[PDB]
Amino acid sequence: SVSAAPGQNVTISCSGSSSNIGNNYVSWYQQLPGTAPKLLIYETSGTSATLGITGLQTADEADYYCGTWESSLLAGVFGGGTKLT
Amino acid sequence: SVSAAPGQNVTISCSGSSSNIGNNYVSWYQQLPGTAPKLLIYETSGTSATLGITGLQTADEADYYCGTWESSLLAGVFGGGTKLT
Amino acid sequence: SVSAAPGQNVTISCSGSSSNIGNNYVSWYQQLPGTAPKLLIYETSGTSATLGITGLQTADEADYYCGTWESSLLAGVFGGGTKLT
Amino acid sequence: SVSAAPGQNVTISCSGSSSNIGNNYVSWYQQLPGTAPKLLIYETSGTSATLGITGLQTADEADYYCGTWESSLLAGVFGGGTKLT
Amino acid sequence: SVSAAPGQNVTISCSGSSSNIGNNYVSWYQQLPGTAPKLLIYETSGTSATLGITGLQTADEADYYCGTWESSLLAGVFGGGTKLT
Amino acid sequence: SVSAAPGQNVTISCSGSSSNIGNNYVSWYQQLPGTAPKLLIYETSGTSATLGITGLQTADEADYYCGTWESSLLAGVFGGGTKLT
Amino acid sequence: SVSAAPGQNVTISCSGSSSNIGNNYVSWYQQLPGTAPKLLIYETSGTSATLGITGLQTADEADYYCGTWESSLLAGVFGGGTKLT
Repeated sequence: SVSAAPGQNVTISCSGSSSNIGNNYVSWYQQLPGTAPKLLIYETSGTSATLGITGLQTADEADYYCGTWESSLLAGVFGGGTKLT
Repeated sequence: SVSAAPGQNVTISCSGSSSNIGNNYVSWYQQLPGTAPKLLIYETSGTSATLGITGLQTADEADYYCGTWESSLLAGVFGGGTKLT
Repeated sequence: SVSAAPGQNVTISCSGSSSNIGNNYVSWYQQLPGTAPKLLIYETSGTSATLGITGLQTADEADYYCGTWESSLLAGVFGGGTKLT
Repeated sequence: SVSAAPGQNVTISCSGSSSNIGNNYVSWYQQLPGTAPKLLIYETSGTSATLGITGLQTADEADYYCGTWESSLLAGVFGGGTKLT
Repeated sequence: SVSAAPGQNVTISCSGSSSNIGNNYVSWYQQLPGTAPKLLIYETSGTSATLGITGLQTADEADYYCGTWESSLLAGVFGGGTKLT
Repeated sequence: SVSAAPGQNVTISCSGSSSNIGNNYVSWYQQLPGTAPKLLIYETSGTSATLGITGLQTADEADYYCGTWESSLLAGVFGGGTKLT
Repeated sequence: SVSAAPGQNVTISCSGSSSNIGNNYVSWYQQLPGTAPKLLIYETSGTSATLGITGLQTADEADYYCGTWESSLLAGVFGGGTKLT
C-alpha cells in the first residue's frame, strides 16, 4: 500500500520560463515519470539602429525585466543616399 | 491500495511562459507520465530605426516587463534619397 | 508499504529558466524517474548599431533583469551612402 | 516498509537556470532516479557596434542582471560609404 | 525497514546555473540514483566594436551580474569605406 | 533496519555553477549512488575591438560578477578601408 | 541496524563551480557511492583588441569576480586598410 500526502506552497515571482514545479507522481509502479529534458540540436548597404530588448531570428526563451526602463532617445539616424548642406 | 491527498497553494506573478506547475499524476500503474521536454532543432539601402521590445523573424517565447517604461523619443530619422539645405 | 508526507515551501523570485523544483516521485517500483538532462549538440556594407539585451540567431535561454535600466541615447548613426557638408 | 517525511524550505532568488532542487524520490525499488546530466557535444565590409548583453548564434543559458544598468550612449557610428566635409 | 526524515532549508541567491540541490532518494533498493555528470566533448574587412556581456557561437552557461553596471559610451566607430575631411 | 534523520541548512550566495549540494541517498542496498563526474574530451582583414565578459565559440560554464562594473568607453575604432584627412 | 543523524550547516559564498558538498549516503550495503571524478582527455591580417574576462574556444569552468571592476577605456583601435593624414 502506497500512501502520499504532499503539500507544496509554491510562489513564483518574476520568473518567466519556469518549468516543472510542484508535481507529484504517486503510483504502485511507474516507468520514466517526469521526463522533461532540454535538448538543443544546433547545426550550421543599410544603416540600422536598434534600442531595447530585441530578437531577430532566434528560437530563444522569454526576455523580460521586473522594474523600470528609463527614457531612451535614438536621436539621429541619417543613413542611405542622405545629403545635408 | 494507492492513496493521495495533495494540496498545492500556487501563486504565479509576472511569470509569462511558466509551464507544468502543480500537476498530480495518481494511479496504480503509470508509463512516462509528465513528459514535457523542451527540444530545439535549429538548422541553418534602407535606413531603419527601432525602439522597444522587438521580434523580427523569431520563434522565441513571451517578452514582457512588470513595472514602468518611461518616455522615449526616436526624434529624427532622415534616410533614403533625403536632401536638406 | 511505502509512506511519504512531503512538504515543500518553494519561493522562486527573479529566476527565469528554473526547472524541476519540488517534485515528488512516490511509488512501490520506479524506473528512471525524474529524467531531465540538458543535452546540447552544437555542430558547425552595412553600418549597424545596437543597444540593449539582444539575440540574433541563438537557441539560448531567458535574458532578463530585475531592477532599473537607465536612459540610453544611441545619438548619431550616419552610415551607407551618406554625405554631409 | 519504507517511510519518508521530507520537508524542504527552498528559496531561489535571482538565479536563472537553476535545476533539480528539492526533489524527493521515495520507493521500495528504484533504478536510475534523478538522471539529469548536462552533456555538451561541440563539433567544429560592415561597421558594427554593439552595447549590452548580446547573443549572436549561441545555444547558451539565461543571461541577466539583478540590479541597475546605468545610462549608455553609443554616440557616433559613421561607417560604410560615408562622406563628411 | 528504512526510515528517513530529511529537512533541508535551502537558500540560493544570485547563483544562475546551480543544479542538484536538496534531493532525497529514499528506497529499500536503488541502482545509480542521482546520476548527473557534466560531460563535454569538444572536437575541432569589417570593423567591429562590442561592449558588455557577449556570446557569439558558444554552448556555454548563464552569464550575469548581481549589482550595478555603470554608464558605458562606445563613442566613435568610423570603419569600412568611410571618408572624413 | 536503516534510519536516517538528515538536516541540511544550505546557503549558496553568488555561486553560479554549483552542483550536488545537500543530497541524501538513504536505502537498504545501493549501487553507484551520486554518480556525477565532470569528464572533458577535448580533441583538436578585420579590425575588432571587444570589452567586457565575452565567449566566442566555447562550451565553458557561467561567467558573472557580484558587485559593480564601472563606466567603460571603447572610444575610437577606425578600421577597414577608412580614410581621414 | 544502521543509524545516522547528519547535520550540515553549509555556506557557499562567491564560489562558482563548487561540487559535491554536504551529501549523505546511508545504507546497509553500498558499492561505489559518491563517484564523481574529474577526468580531462586533451588530445592535439586582422588587428584585434580585447579587454575583460574572455574565453574563445575553451571547455573551461565558471570565470567571475566578487567585487568591483573599474573604468576601462580601449581608446584607439586603428587597423586593416586604415589611412590617416
